[PDB]
Amino acid sequence: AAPAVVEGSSTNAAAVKKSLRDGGMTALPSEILFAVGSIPLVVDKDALSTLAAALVASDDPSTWFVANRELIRAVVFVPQQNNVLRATPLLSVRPVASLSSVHNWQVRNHLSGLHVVVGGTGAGKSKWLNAQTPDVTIRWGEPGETFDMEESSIAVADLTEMLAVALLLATADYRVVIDSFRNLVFGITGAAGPGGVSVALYAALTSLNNICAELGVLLVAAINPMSSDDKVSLVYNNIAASVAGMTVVNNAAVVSQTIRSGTGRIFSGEPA
Amino acid sequence: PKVAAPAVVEGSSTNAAAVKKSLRDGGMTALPSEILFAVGSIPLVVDKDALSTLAAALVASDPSTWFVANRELIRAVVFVPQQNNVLRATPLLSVRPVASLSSVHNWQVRNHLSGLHVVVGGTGAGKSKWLNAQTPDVTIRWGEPGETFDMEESSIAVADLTEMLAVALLLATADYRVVIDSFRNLVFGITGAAGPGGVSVALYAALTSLNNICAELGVLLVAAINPMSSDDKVSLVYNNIAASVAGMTVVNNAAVVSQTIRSGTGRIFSG
Amino acid sequence: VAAPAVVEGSSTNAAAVKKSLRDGGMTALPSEILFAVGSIPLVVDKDALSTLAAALVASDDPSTWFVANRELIRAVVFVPQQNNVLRATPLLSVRPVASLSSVHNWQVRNHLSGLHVVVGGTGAGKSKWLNAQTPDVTIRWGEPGETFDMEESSIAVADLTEMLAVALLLATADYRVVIDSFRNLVFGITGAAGPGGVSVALYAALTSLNNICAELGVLLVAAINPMSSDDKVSLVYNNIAASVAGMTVVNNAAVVSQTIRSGTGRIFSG
Amino acid sequence: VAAPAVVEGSSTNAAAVKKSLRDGGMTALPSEILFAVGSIPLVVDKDALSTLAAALVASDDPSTWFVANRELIRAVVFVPQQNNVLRATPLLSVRPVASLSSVHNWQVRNHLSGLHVVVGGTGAGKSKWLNAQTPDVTIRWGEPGETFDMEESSIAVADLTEMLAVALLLATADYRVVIDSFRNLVFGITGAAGPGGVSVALYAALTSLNNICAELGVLLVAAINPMSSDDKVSLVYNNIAASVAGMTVVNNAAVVSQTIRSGTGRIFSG
Amino acid sequence: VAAPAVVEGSSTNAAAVKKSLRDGGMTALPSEILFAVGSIPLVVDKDALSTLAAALVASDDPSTWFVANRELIRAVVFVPQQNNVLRATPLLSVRPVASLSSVHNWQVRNHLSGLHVVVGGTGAGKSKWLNAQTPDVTIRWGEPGETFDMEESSIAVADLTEMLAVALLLATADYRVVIDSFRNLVFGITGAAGPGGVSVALYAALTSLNNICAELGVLLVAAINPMSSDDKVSLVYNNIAASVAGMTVVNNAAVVSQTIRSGTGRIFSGEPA
Amino acid sequence: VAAPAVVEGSSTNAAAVKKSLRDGGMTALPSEILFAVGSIPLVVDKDALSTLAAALVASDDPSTWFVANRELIRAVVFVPQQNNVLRATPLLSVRPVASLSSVHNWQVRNHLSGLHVVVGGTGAGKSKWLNAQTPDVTIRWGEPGETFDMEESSIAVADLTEMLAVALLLATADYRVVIDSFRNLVFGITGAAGPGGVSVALYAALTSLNNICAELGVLLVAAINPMSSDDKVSLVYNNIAASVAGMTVVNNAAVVSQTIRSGTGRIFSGE
Repeated sequence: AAPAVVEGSSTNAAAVKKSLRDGGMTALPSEILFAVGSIPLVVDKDALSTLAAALVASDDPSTWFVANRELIRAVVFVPQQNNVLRATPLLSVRPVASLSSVHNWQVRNHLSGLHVVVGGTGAGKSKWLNAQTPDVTIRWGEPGETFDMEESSIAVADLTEMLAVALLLATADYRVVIDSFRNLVFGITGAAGPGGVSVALYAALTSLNNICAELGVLLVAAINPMSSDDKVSLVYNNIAASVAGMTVVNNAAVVSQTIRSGTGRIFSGEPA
Repeated sequence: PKVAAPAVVEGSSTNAAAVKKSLRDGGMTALPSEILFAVGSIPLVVDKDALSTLAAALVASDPSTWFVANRELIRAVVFVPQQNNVLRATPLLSVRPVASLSSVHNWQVRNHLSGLHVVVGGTGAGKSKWLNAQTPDVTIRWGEPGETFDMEESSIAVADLTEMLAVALLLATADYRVVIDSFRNLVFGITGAAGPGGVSVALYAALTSLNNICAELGVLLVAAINPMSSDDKVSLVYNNIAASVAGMTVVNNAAVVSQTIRSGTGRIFSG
Repeated sequence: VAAPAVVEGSSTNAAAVKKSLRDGGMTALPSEILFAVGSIPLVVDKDALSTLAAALVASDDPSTWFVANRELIRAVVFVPQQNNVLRATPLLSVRPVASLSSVHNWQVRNHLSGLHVVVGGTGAGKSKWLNAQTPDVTIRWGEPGETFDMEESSIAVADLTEMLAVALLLATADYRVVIDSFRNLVFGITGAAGPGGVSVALYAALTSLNNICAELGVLLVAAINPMSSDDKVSLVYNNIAASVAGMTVVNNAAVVSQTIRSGTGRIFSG
Repeated sequence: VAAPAVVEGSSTNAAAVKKSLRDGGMTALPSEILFAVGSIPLVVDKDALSTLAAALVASDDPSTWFVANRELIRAVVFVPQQNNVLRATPLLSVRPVASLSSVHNWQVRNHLSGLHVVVGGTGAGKSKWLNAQTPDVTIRWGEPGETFDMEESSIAVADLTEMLAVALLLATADYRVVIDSFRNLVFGITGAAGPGGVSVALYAALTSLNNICAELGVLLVAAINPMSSDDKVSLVYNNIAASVAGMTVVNNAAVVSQTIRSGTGRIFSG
Repeated sequence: VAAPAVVEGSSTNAAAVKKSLRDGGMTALPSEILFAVGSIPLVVDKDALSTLAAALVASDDPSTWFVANRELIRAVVFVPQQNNVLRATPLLSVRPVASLSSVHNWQVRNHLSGLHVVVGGTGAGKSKWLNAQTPDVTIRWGEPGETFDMEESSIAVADLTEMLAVALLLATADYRVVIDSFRNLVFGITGAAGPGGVSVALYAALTSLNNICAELGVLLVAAINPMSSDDKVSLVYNNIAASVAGMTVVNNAAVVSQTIRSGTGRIFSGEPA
Repeated sequence: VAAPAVVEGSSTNAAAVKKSLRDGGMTALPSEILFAVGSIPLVVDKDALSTLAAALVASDDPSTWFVANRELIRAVVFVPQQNNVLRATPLLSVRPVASLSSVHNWQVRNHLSGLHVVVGGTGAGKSKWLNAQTPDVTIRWGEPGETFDMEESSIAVADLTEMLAVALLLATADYRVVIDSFRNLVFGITGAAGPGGVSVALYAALTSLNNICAELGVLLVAAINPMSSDDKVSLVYNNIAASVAGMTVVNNAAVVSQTIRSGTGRIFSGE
């Protein structure tokens, strides 16, 4: 059954006993509750692995994908229990890493998690990403362009669809790039850190990173945190401290790169 | 034309029967014709069937007369869905980016993609004067003080965001070159955390959402905008605007300073 | 002419929502125009305005008429009391309108209908310059009482709705009316600031008031001190000029600059 | 004279809303004046004021009278408890008034009714200069206890309503009353800041208090330190002078400058 | 004497509103004083205070007295639970009072009743200077546990109401009581900042606490670090001095300056102005 | 040992308010201690802690024990679900306590019970220095996954209550436990900033956690980067030292300074 969209009562014992999917507080063994800013989210990891295996097994993955877009959307959802995060203050996602879940991205053994590609509007993030020959590009919160006509570009509307689609394809062993996390930068607000960027963005990036790590996948996402010019280095350090990997691009070329690999953390750099 | 009147009574988000209703009826269940989106924290719905039906009646009519007679019916084209907390299942909702070589437009270049083209500049930039020199078919007037220009039959006055967007989408669908003077109320009304230049970053997301709803509907809208950036960060704010829409023209002294367009044959840059 | 409802109207009851704006619902009558200043919803009723302006013309004594009809004029401009009344009209402005047949003799012979603002800092002499333009009536709002208030031609008001109703009634009755001042609009319409630290909601409020005057074919004149930071005065004054039918900058009770949208185009002086 | 309602009044029930402001509704009695200081709604009842001031005059012993009548003075100035009581009166100020028949002997023989504020930073000696003007009573509000509070002529008050009721009663009873001080108004009336980091709502509050005093034909004198940033003190003092009937700047317990709205026009010194 | 209501009282029900402040209503008994610190409403009950302070004076074991009577002590200072309880008293301060009949031997022989604050930055030596003044008891609030908590005459407290009730009981029982410290008041009383960077609500809170002490004829001593920016320390310290009966500025566990409102006038030293 | 209620408890119903904190009311049982971090109310139950710590001691395999008892440990530290539960305890801290009978061998032989924080900026090597102190278990919280998470001696946690319950259970079971890190406390405990732009509520939260550990006679060690502005690092570190039982400043995975509240007085690296 589809996740409930009716708001679940937080004062009724019968409502609260139901699963997160069904508007209650009780997580099923397949459900992982997490948060991005004040937004609660659930990923159904077991439904995710099953849908990805079905996609891989299908006669035509492109046809299967179109035919099952609603089932896929149900993999990541906002649980609708009222005040659902009330029992889990300062909710992050359990940090995990395995030498048995590494990925060929920039280095042969990148840990599972999130790799962000950072730079301003003239950085050439999309150009550099296209040159890394990904299998699919998830297009989110960006203006429509000729690139969207490609079969390998998948358009999504909200955060839950973006995550459901990207996690599905990454689980199915596609190299997934998300263009972009613009709406996360714009939407995840609150107290700013010494760089001028909301600290809830760093916590959100670690939450998304650790959901990818738990699911043994790698997601690559473009992001422009729009730091003030005097604090760019601090903001970029805070982003690197939140995720499995980070590439800074300028003129569609790598300025710096840092990755948490199966054999240790590495750092590279080349001034523009 | 038979179009429903969207509900204005607030719909309950805790009652299963209310939530099961369509977006036009105060619930959460989108009909095949309904597209839910957001501009800032404002939820909106465009109804594709009300749009195609009413655009056909507009084509068959005299826009000024038609819009006066059908003012009540156009509320069905773009409306705020009145379900309580309607965006709760769709956090950070944008509009799916789309483009087609079969939906291109003759504006500045022969093959401008569907979307939004913004004309940018400060108070003395001459945005209105440059726009009038591009000889549009209709100018929608929104959020600006009354001027002699408002007496013209080709100027249609609107009051809120939903009326502005419904009139614009209907005219563009009916093949009119429509210009909006202006998006001042979007600059003033879409608030939140500021990025560079002191401009709310939610404005850039708002522009992308409007751009992509136009792209989905295969139309091009043109709009004047003054983002009121601080003087030291104008170039950065204008770059952020260009990164949000199908096209942007920077005007000064009612002349083009620079122009950038997403066309069917790639990105075009001038100036 | 009846009093608008002050009981809050339910936004979840269909019978309450179907009612007119004056009756606590959402349905505008043909005579009602819903608009907003900041987060404050307002309605002007064109029929209450025309009917009561005729009663004011018949009295030929504004000072006495306004004291006696304090209750009735609430029908002309009021806050509609439907809960969340602006929910169907996001980013609500007022339709821009102008006509060569609704022009006014103020500074130029053919000033468009709308709002003319007189701008300057504390000590600029806005009141003194205004008095020298020999208006017929001065509406006194949000200013400390002074000897000027004893004059029969000074009409005191308390809130925004009374100020606007009195102003629109006097202007419709063909009086040259000046409002001293829009201090409370500067102080009360706040939110995200643009340059100078002035709330951009103030510019939207001035355009909304301007366009209601334009729709009603009247001209209102108001003194305003936006209290911009000293480094951004020129920018704030340009933003104010971009919001209304006309603007006069005063210093030492003399014109520094003036810009007007007239029936024959934009006029700039100084 | 009866106690105002303290139960919150429903804003959605017609029977509750029809009640007077003292009874938790929205309908002002002829004796009630609704006004606001910041977001705080207030009512002054003219009949409770005139009745109780006559009782105070008859006692000829303010210190004793105020202790015995503490409960009754709640009727003079109170917060009306109707829910969302200011909803029909956005940006509510108080009608500016002046009369040559209500002038006062304070610094000049014909000071208009209103509020006179005494300004100065720390160590200015606002209290020392004020005590040298030989007031009849000093109301003590929001200040730490001092040997001065032992004096029979010092009357301690706790909140804004008690301070205003005691002040209006004493002034109506023809006492020269000084308020030490408006510190809690500076601290409590918050919002968007103007120059100097001073909330512009403070200027509107001072004009509202000034105009209530002017309507009631009394003069109140109050010490205030708006705590402006050092670079903008002159601008903040200009904004205060523009908000009230009179203002004195003190240093070393001496007058540095003074400006008053008098029955014969504005008077300026230094 | 009994613990106050913790059930929230209705503000729309006439019967609930008619009840005393301790019983969840709005009607102050003659023994109740309503005041506020920031947005926190508080009530001190003079009868619970006088009754329990007399019991503390008579106690053969004061340390056990505080633990044994912890439930009754909630009656002395409490948050009244009427909904929107401050609605009829906007900008509520506490009536300023002073008496030559209620003076105290602290730094000077005739300190007025009120609050004396000891001010200084992190590492100023406020605790060390206070301990050198040989107080009878130290209330420990919002500070990390230290050897002091086991070795000296001290009483550990958890929240603002317990801190104030314990302080008022000890001072009424004629103890020289010091509070280490008011850091949770500095951290918790927020809002619009003064030209100093410090919330002006902190100054109003200090005057409210000062005047409750003055009304009850007691003197409380408290350490405070307002955490002013370095360029505005002098302004913040002046605003604090203008809010209370006395203030001592300490640096390197020594008096830098002191100002006190005494029964015979202001007594001060080391002042830069 | 039963699960605390997650249904929100009424604050206007006398029967609901009379219930224990675990059961959604306001009445603390003799075993319950109510405290707060920021606006977050918390309860530690001393009987759930001693009962489950005894079960953990008996298992002698923390990783396996924590997987099997994940539901039970919710009784040790939980958010009480009574509505407005902190309403009778404004500015709630935790009673400061110390005892010569509850000292710990950490850096010095007699460190008082409480919290010891390890501070340093990005690249300071806090985790590396901590690992070199050979702790028995490292709790991993609010940090990106790393090769270190593969170790059996690393236990991953998700929220503040799980982090504190796991830490208190391990310390009560006589494990030297280190927490990597308090990054989510730095991000999550917001409000008015003091010097360096650090929220002063962070200092109060560190004292509350310190004093809960002191009351329970345990020592917890945690890494923290308070992310002060560069000009006020020294002041922020002094404010942190003033809030807890001990603090170590690390740079290049080496001690630059250390201060500890010991059973025999304050110990400083300045000596």
